[PDB]
Amino acid sequence: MASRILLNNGAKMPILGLGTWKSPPGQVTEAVKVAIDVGYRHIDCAHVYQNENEVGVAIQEKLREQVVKREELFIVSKLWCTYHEKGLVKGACQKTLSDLKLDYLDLYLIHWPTGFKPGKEFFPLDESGNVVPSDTNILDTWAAMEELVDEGLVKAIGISNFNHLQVEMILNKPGLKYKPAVNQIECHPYLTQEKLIQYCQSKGIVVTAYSPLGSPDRPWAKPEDPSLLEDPRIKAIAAKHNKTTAQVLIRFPMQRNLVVIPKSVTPERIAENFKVFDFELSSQDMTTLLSYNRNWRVCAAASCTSHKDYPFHEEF
Ligand SMILES: NC(=O)c1ccc[n+]([C@@H]2O[C@H](COP(=O)([O-])OP(=O)(O)OC[C@H]3O[C@@H](n4cnc5c(N)ncnc54)[C@H](OP(=O)(O)O)[C@@H]3O)[C@@H](O)[C@H]2O)c1
Ligand SMILES: O=C(O)COc1cc(F)ccc1C(=O)NCc1cccc(C(=O)O)c1
Repeated sequence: MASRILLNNGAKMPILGLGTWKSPPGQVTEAVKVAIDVGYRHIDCAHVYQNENEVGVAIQEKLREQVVKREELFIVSKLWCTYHEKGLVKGACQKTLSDLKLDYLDLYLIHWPTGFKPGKEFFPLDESGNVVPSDTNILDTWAAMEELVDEGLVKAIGISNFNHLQVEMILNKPGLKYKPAVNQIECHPYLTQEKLIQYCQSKGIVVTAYSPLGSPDRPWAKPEDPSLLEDPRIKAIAAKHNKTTAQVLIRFPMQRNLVVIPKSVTPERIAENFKVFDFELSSQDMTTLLSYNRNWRVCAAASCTSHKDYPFHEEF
């Protein structure tokens, strides 16, 4: 397994990256430093995660130490929902660049297709708890993303949490200048995403799998919820390969030609999770893992279920 996948902008993207959602600000600097020391070259970030300054401290210190050159890193961030307006996209990108202490991003994603009213709140609500939408459509937001490429702020642009009809809308955009390079979506054995993955791959869009371990630290987890890391069937595949359950869960998307971004702040697990380039799952293992699909989706917001661009009413 090669370590990088070729994107439709001509750049190569490391297939394994470090996730940073929920990584506490007092722990994420050391997590990213350790990650870079043990071989990670791709970090997944977002303004909404509220920890980009601290991620940036780690990146800048490893660049200063000459542990890694900037060209060897692949740094990803995402445009939050309250910045979908034409006049706000550049400043949102610039704030992320400032915080990460970078002069460009390797990839910048529209975080969700649902735009919200701009303001200080990340989820502006009406009095009944519905999110307050923006009227800016995804195509105009895409044009604003294209400008960032042409201004040198980002090397590649993409999307996240877009359903196949929303991907198609961009691909069919009048005057489209740059195709999305990536669609970053939730993907794991309980939400295997075959239909959306095949659609994106057929169009040359690389898929990144988020929450590959099932996001057991998500704030809305319940004690009774399904658990990938504790599923005895997955544990059995791991034992047969002399690997951990997490290592199987990371290798699985890699063998589907996906990028994968497991999150950890635990130094031992950060190192463990990278040790996935020296074993193979068989075709039978892969099909068996795919068979565990239950359409169990962990990442969505109830406040958004009436937004016109809510992505998960469609089958895929
Ligand atoms: N685009 C989007 O809308 C979106 C949405 C969700 C996620 N994402 C991205 O995807 C990343 C990954 O998803 P996620 O954070 O939801 O969850 P995840 O990576 O599926 O799971 C993270 C959890 O697994 C634990 N863990 C990690 N390695 C482990 C191991 N070897 N053994 C046991 N437990 C282990 C972590 O614990 P410790 O940290 O305590 O070690 C943490 O509690 C995010 O951080 C974010 O960068 C993007
Ligand atoms: O979004 C991620 O990357 C990880 O989840 C979060 C992270 C945060 F820091 C703060 C909130 C979330 C969150 O609620 N996401 C779900 C979400 C967000 C926006 C729109 C929709 C929708 O359903 O339209 C769904």
